[PDB]
Amino acid sequence: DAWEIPRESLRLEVKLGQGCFGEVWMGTWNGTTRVAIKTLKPGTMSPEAFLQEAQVMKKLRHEKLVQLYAVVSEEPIYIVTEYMSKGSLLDFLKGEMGKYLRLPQLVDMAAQIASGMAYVERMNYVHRDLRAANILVGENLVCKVADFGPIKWTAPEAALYGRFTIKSDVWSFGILLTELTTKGRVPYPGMVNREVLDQVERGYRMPCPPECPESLHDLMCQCWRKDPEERPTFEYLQAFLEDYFTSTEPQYQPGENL
Ligand SMILES: CC(C)c1nc(-c2ccc(NC(=O)Nc3cccc(C(F)(F)F)c3)c3ccccc23)c2c(N)nccn12
Repeated sequence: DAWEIPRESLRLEVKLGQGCFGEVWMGTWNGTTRVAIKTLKPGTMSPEAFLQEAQVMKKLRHEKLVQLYAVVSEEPIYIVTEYMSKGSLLDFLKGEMGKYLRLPQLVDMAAQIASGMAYVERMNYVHRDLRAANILVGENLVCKVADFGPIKWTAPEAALYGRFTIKSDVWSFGILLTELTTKGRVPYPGMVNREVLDQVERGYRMPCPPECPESLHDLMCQCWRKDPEERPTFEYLQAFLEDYFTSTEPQYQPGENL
């Protein structure tokens, strides 16, 4: 396969953390290319199983999806992608950058993510695990969708009946909008998993975050409609967020946190 590279073309320089399946390093590819490198422990997945899973990353190509560069598909398995210099969106929001982010930046990040998901939508794929921990951030506030597949992010028909669709991703996107506007707080604060699913079935929805405009919370509520077919498309969500400060909140004024 043409995605295969030799093991000696990689250098793992800085350990970054724990990715969804293995550990992740910042490194160099072919001595010239800055890359992110993920290592899978030999016990985790067969080479046959891995090639089926990696097929998605080989299929999909979009500026807002983290881009696969190369693989070493024999154990021990290595996965090589573009390097996202700011790490996960969740860490980004919680960390030192959080306090400088205001609504225009956060809405712009949301628009990029929706753009990535609109591509996933047009390709008839489903993410199944959309949330800030699975979004990566680069230079210039670039955001990209990563780690294709957490009850608090999961639509009730998906959690209850296994109905994972692009519409359940739309629900998750609405929850991701609250992470953005709270600078990364856990959704449903003070509620454990068990309360959440029951509360949501009886119609409970998170309220408007402090300093978040009502019109953006209305968009969240559209994402959290009980009937999945009544939720907006990502194409709609992308356009709404890109146009937000002209068409929807032309009179926005900066606040203390948003
Ligand atoms: C530790 C954090 C903050 C982080 N994770 C990734 C990161 C996300 C998603 C991937 N994609 C991935 O693991 N894809 C797949 C596809 C099919 C099968 C498998 C697996 F199951 F074999 F692992 C993984 C990565 C891959 C390879 C290397 C990295 C990453 C990155 C990054 N790219 N740049 C900066 C920081 N990063």
